Amino acid sequence: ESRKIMVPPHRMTPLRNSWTKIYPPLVEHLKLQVRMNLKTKSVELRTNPKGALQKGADFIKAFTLGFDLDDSIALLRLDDLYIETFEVKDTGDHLSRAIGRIAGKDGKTKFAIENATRTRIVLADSKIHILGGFTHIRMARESVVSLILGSPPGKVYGNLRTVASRLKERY
RNA sequence: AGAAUUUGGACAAACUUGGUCAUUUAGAGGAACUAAAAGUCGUAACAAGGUUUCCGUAGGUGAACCUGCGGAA
Repeated sequence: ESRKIMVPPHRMTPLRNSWTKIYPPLVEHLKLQVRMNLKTKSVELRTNPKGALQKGADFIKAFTLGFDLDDSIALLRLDDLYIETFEVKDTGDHLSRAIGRIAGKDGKTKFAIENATRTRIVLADSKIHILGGFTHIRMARESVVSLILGSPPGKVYGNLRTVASRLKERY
């Protein structure tokens, strides 16, 4: 029993140079066997005779999606971690500057929402992936959807301050 | 044609006297009518929203990396 994760040709060279830190938790912590098909540009994970294949698939799928090495190791460990993918889909007007509104100047809005909601976000052209806990993904996604659908920067930043406080608060 | 000197010469700018004028007194009365300002400390208020990871190309190049431009997720 096996899984195949297709590595796109824009995350291929980081996979090869950081490959030597990717396969050791895949081959001794997880006890899988791992091959990298250079023909199909894919990663194959097979099970030996001696429920972790989905964990390894999510590990390399996070790296495939665009999350860094330590972020992917954080997904491989830390059972309470999830990752949500969505396109914008809500062109000059709407597509070419809603993503500029998520980013901001030097990505400071994305950095602010990452630190406020304790997720971390990779923003493609229009493909947003979010790695966090369940409630953390909920709040980061609500704020990202907010500032692609139109909200004032004061409103989204006040909501970010408030969500940081209430997510870290007991009671 | 045409110099002086000159027969008849009119026009005549500007200067002078004041105005028929407009304007100022030495400066001083009369004697109405209108106006008259007492309140620590108050700001920077003032404003837009292209990040990550590759790929090509031009330049700066230890051909590494950076920057600009063009694409991909």
